[PDB]
Amino acid sequence: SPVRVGLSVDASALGHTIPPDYTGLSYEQAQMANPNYFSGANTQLAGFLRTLGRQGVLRIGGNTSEYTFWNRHAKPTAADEHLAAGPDKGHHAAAREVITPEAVNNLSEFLDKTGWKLIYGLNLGKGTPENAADEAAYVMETIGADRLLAFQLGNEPDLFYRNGIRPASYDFAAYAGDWQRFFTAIRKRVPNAPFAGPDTAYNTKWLVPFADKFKHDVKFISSHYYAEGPPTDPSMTIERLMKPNPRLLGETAGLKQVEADTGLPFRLTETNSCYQGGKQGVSDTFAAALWAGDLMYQQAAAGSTGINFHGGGYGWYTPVAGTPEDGFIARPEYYGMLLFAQAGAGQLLGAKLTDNSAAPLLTAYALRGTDGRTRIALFNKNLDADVEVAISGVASPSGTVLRLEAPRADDTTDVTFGGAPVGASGSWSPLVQEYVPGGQFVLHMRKASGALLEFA
Ligand SMILES: O=C(O)[C@H]1CNC[C@@H](O)[C@@H]1O
Repeated sequence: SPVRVGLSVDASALGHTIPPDYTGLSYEQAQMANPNYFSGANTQLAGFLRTLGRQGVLRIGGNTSEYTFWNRHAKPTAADEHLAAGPDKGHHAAAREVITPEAVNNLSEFLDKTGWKLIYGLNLGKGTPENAADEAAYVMETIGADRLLAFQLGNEPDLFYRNGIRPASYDFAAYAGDWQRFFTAIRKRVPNAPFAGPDTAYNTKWLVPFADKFKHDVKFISSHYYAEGPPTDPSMTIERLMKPNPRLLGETAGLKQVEADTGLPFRLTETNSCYQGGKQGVSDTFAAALWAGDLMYQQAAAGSTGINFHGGGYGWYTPVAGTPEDGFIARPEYYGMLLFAQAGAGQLLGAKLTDNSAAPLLTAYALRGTDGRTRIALFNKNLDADVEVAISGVASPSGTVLRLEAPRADDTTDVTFGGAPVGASGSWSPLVQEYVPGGQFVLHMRKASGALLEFA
């Protein structure tokens, strides 16, 4: 009983070109206490990253970046060698952790195995400028300028107070003075050090003035986004997660204006569904795959340079869960990122939906792939409506579909893409071949499902 909608692809309606390093992940800086985690020996986690993209960015930072201390003198402890640092829950101070040379050496090997680039947090909330300069120098020495994309000087400095790291009076002017002291110290040790900031959610009292003041000193603007609003908000449900988020649209417009004003591109350096490490029954469900895959394309269409989904440990919202000792597994959100991975890079095209007011949470994105083939990514985020999509504007002898599926929107497991789960070490191949019947094509999609179409 599907809602019958039209999708019109326009090869002449050119959007943004998706860069090859758009995808990415974000982790807590505390995880650097364990030299076995980001290590060339961690072949399982490296494989999960390679399946998400041949290029991509690993961001290390988060709330734990204010509680983590580089020590050039130190060696990892026995406890460090088993630490699994999941997303910080933001209720109280994180434990103090130490980063060692060995952990940085191992990170460099992990980046070589994955092919990903690095955004590395430095400790401006509690550390010293001179120790930041020393840490930056060792990271540059060992990771190298080609793989290091940016240092960041503090995570979410607008929330230092709420987290008890600065007094209530801390404001942009105070942070700018700290940023400049750190920047100057680091550039004495590392004259080519690249920076990004301010590593927080778009706002008018921090991110806009940061860009104006530091536009010649950073390579790009770094923003955060959680779909969950303030603690007072109508609480996050799956139903709400599938709906447009007007705050996201406004903050994105704000970042585009900053780019117009300053020349600085923007990257979403930390995002996930719900804050405080996620919400059980929302963040760890198949709805999060639909949400994440759709977000990747929404932000790419808006001109973002990339994204980094926060995670680690066994956090509710982590894309990849696990440890070196116990192994790693793809959680539901991973599968939305995997659909984006399989689509590949290229230039976005016009893809207009009609007759869709009874299926309003269906989204669609059309792509001219770098290999010249047209792809369409569809997210049927309607929880109660199947759709039948009449596709016009594509001329091809053959279309195939890979489906992103689970039996219920709130499933924590049972998620497949292309008729297969992801296996060990990120192993994935499609197991189900489905042609799209065809001028025009007609695609059915179940309620709460996704699809990737590829045309020959
Ligand atoms: O609250 C969250 O879930 C995240 C918010 N941004 C900072 C992260 O350390 C934290 O884990």
